[PDB]
Amino acid sequence: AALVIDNGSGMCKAGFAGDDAPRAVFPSIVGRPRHQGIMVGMGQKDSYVGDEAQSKRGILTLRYPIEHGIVTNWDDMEKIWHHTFYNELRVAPEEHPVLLTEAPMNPKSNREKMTQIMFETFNVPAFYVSIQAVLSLYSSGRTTGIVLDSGDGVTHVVPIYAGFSLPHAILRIDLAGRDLTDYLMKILSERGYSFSTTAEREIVRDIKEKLCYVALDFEQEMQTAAQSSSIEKSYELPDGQVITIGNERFRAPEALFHPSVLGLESAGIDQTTYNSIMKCDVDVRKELYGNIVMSGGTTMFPGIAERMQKEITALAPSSMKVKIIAPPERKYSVWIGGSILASLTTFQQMWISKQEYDESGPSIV
Amino acid sequence: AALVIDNGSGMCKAGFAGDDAPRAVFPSIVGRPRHQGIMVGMGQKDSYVGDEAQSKRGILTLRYPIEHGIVTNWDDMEKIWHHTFYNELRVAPEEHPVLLTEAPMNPKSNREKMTQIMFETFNVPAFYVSIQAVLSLYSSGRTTGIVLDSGDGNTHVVPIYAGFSLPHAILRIDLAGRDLTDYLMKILSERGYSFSTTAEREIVRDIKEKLCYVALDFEQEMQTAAQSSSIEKSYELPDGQVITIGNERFRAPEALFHPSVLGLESAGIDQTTYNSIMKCDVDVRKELYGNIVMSGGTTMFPGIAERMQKEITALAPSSMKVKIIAPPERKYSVWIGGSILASLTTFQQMWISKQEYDESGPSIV
Amino acid sequence: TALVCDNGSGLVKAGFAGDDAPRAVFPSIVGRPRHQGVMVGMGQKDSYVGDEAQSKRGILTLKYPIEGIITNWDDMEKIWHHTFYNELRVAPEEHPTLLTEAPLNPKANREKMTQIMFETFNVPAMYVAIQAVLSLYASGRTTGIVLDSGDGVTHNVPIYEGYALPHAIMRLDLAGRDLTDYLMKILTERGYSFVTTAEREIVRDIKEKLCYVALDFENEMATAASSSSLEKSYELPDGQVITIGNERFRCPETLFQPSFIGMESAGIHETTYNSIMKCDIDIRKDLYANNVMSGGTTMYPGIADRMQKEITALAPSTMKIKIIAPPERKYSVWIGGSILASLSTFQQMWITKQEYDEAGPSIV
Repeated sequence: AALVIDNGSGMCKAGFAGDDAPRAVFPSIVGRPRHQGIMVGMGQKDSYVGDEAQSKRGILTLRYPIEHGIVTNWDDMEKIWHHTFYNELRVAPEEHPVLLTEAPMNPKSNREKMTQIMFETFNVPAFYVSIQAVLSLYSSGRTTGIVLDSGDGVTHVVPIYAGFSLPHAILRIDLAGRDLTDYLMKILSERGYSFSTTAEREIVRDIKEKLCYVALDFEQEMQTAAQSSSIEKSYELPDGQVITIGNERFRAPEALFHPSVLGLESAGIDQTTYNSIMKCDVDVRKELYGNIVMSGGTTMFPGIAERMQKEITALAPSSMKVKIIAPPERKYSVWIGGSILASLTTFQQMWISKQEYDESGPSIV
Repeated sequence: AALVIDNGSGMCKAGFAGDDAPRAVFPSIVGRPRHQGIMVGMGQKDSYVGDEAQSKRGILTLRYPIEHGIVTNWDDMEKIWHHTFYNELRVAPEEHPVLLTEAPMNPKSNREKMTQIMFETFNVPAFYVSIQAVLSLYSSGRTTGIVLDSGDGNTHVVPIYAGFSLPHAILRIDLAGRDLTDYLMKILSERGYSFSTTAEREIVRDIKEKLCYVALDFEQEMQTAAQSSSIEKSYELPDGQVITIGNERFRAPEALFHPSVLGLESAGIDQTTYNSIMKCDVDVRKELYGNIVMSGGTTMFPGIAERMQKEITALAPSSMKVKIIAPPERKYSVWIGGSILASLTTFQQMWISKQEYDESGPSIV
Repeated sequence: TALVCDNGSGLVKAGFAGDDAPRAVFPSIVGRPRHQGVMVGMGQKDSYVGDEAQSKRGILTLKYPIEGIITNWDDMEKIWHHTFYNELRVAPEEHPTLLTEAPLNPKANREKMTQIMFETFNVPAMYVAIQAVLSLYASGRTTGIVLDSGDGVTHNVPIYEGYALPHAIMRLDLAGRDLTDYLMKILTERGYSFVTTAEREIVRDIKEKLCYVALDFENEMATAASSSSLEKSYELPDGQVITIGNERFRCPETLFQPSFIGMESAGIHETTYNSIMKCDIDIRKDLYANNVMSGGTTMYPGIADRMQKEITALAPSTMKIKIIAPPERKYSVWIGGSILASLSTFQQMWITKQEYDEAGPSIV
C-alpha cells in the first residue's frame, strides 16, 4: 500500500492509498523553540509539526513552508514529513510509495526539489507529485471539469478537458480561508470587538467556518440584515460570553466573488470561471459549463454552489447546461484525489520509480 | 452486399450498396495528438477520425485532407477508410465490394493512389471509383444531363450525354460551401458579431445551413431587407441569445452568382451552366438545356433551383425548354447513385476485381 | 493649433499639431462603480478613468471601450472626456481635434463618433484617421503595404498615392493581449503566479521588456531546452525577483505560428504575402519594397530578421524586400497625425463644426 500527503497552506493531509478519509489531517506548521531546553515543558524537541506546535505557542516560533501552494521553504516542509512519517502516519518512508500534492501551476524547481528530497532524505521506493484541482476532478468522477479550488492559501480554476488541464486558462485569485478570517477579524473589530490574538484568530476562523455564508444577492441581503435580526446568530466564545454576528456573516465569504472588499481588486470566482472557460476552445467550454466542480474548505460556505449556479447561468449562454457539482467532502477531495490515484492499478505504471530516479535524476518530473 | 463511400471534401458518405440513404455520414477530418498520452482522455488513440476528432480538436490537430474533391494527404485518407469500415459501418473491408468517388475530372495519379490503397491495405474483393456528377445523373434517372455538383469544396458543371460525362466541357468555379461560410463570417462581423473560433464559425456555417436563401432579384430583396422584417430571421444560438440575421441571408448566397463579392473574378454559376452547354456540340445542347441536374449540398439552398431556372431562361431568349432538376436528396445523390451502380446485376461485371488488380496493377483506370 | 488623438484599446495618445512627441498617453479603460465610493478628496465621480480606473478597481470594474473598434459609448465618451480635461487641461470648444481608428473601422460607429464630438464636446473641427495610413505618412513614404500590430489589433494595409485600398486590409484579432495571456500560461506552468488582472498588468510588461523572436524555430527549440542562457531575472512590483526564460521566444512565435494557442490563423508573413496578393502583379514592386509596420506589438526584437526570411520564402525571389522599422513605433500613428494636421494643405480636409450641422453625422 502507498502514501498520500496533501501539503496544504493551512492543513496538510496524509495517509495511505485506498482509505476514504485522510489519515493525518494537521496544520502545515513547523514550530521551533525560541530557547531549547534539557527537559519536558521547557522546549526540548528541535521542531514540532501539527497541532502540538500550535498548542505550544508559549515556547515556539511557528512557520508554514507553503504559501499559495508554492512551497517557499524546504527545510520546514522536509521536517514536517520526518514527523508525517515517524510521528503522524507512524511509518517508515522507504517502505511505502508516496504521492504528494502540488498546486495547479506549481514551480518546476519546487517540483524537482520535492523530487530530490523524497527519494533521498526519505528514500521512498516510489513517488509522484500531483496537481491539486486535477485530483479533486478525480474525486468528482470526471475526465472533464472546470474545477475551482480554494484552500487555506490558494484559489485556482482549471479547465480539465479529457484529463488534460488546459494551462492557457488556469486561473487564480490569491484569496482563501486564511485571508477570509482576517476579513472577519476586521469587520468584527469594526462592529466593536477586541479580537486580536492568534487564539482569537481561531475564534474568528471558527465563526467563519460555521456562521459565514454567501448571500444570493449582496445588496438585498444587507438591508435584510438591517431590517431583521434573522441573520443575527449567537456564538458562545471560550469565554462563555455570547456574542452576536449579523451582516458580517455574508460579507466575510463574499471576498470570494467581490475580492476588492479586502482591497484585493481582482475579478471574482464567478468571473474567473467564465474567463477560464472562454480562453478554452468551444466544445471544451460546453462541458466545462456543465462540469464546474468545487474544491477546498473555503468552497464550503452555505449558498456557494447555488450562488455559483446563479451567476454562471447569467454569465454563460442562457441555453447552456450550467452545472456546478460541489463535493460534500470538499475540504479533502484533493487527498481523495491522491489516495484513489495511488490505488489505481493503471496508475501503477505512472509512479516515478527509484530506478528512473537513479538512472535519470530529479529532472524527469 | 457491396459498399459505397462518397468521400466529400467536408462530409464523407458511406454505406452498403442497395440501401436508399447513407449509413455512415461524417466530416472528412483525421486528428492526430499534439502529444499523445497513455491513459483515458489524454490522446490514447494515435488518430481520431470524423465526429470523434471534432469533439476532441482541443488536444488534437485536425486537417481536412480533401480539397475540391481531390485528396491532398493520403495518410489521413487511408485512415478515413480504415475508420468507416471498423468504426462507422462496423465491417471488415476484405468481406466487401467497395465503391468510392472521385470528383469530375479527378487526376489519375490521385485515382491510382486510391486504387492501390484499397487492394493492398484493405484487400477488398471488389472496388470501383466513380465520377461524382455521372453518379448523380444515374440517381436522377437520366442517361444525359448537365450536372452542377456543388458542395462543401467544389462546384463542377458536367454535360452528360448517353452515360458519358463530356470531359472537355466540365466547367469549374472555385468558390463553394466553405468559401460561402467564411464570407458570411465577415458579413456577420460587419453587422456586429464576433464569431471567430472554429465553433463560433460552426454557428456561421449552420446559419447558412438554416436561414439563408438565394434571392430572385438581388435589388428588390436588398431594399425589402432595409424596410420590412420579413427578410429578417431570428436565430437561437448555442448561446440562447436570439439574434437576427437580415440582408446577409441572401448576399452570402449571391457569391455563387457574383463571385466578385469575395474578389473572385470568375463567372457566376448560372453563367458557367450556360457556358458549359455552349462548350458542347450544337444539337445535344437543347437536351442539356432540358436536363440541367443540380447535385451537392450547396444546391440545397432555398431559391437556388428556381433562380437557375430564372437565369438560364433569361440567359436564353424565352421560348426554349430549360429545366433544372435539383433532387431532394442532392447532397447524397452521388452516394445513392453508387448504391444503384454497385447493386446493378449487369454492372457486376464492371467492378475492379481483386484478381485483375494483382495481375495487372493499379493503372487500369 | 490642432489636436490629435490615437485611440487604442491599450493606449490612447493625444496632443497637438506641430509637436514631434505625444502630449497625452493613457490606457483606454474606465471603471463604473460596483458601489457608491468616496475616494476621500474627490466627490462622487461617475467614472474613474484610465490610470484611475485601475487605481481604484475595487470599487469600479474595468472595461475597454474600443477593442480597436468602438463598442461602448459611456466608457468611450469618458475617454475623450479624460484627454482634453485632466490630461491636456484644454477645452474641446477651442481645438480642431483629430482622432484615430484602427484600419477597417465601420460605418455606424464612426457616425456616432462624429456625433458625440460635435455635441457633448462641441469641438470646432474634427477628423478621424486610419491608423496605418498615418503610420506610412509618419514614415515619409508615398506607397507600400503596412502592418499594424497592437494589444487588440493587427492589420495589413496596402497604401498607394496616400490611400489605403480598403478591401484588401486584413485585421488579425490574435494580437498582444493574446500574447500576454499566453506568456501568462507559461510562466505559471513553470510555477509563477501571474494570472490576476493585476498580474496581467505585470505579464504585459515582462513581455514588452524581455521577449524576442528568433530566426529559426528548430534551433531555438534546441537552445531553450538545453542551455542556461534563456533566463533573465526580474523584480515584479511586489519584490519577488522571478526568472523568465524560453517563453521569451515561445510567446511572439505565436504571431508566426498562431496555432500555439490553437487559433489556427495564418501567420503575419502569410497574411502580408496574401495582402500583397490582394493586389495586382508588377505593381507589387515597392509594396514589397516599402513595407512599413506599426503599433505596439511590432516592438519585439527579432521579428524583422525573422519576417524578411519568412516572407521571402513565400515569394518570387526578385521582389525587393524592404521592411522599415522606426524606434518610436507605438506613436507612429500619432506622428502621422500631428505633422499632417500642421501641414497647411490639410486645413480644407478637416470636418468643420459648421459642415457637421448641415450634413449631420453622415459627413464622417
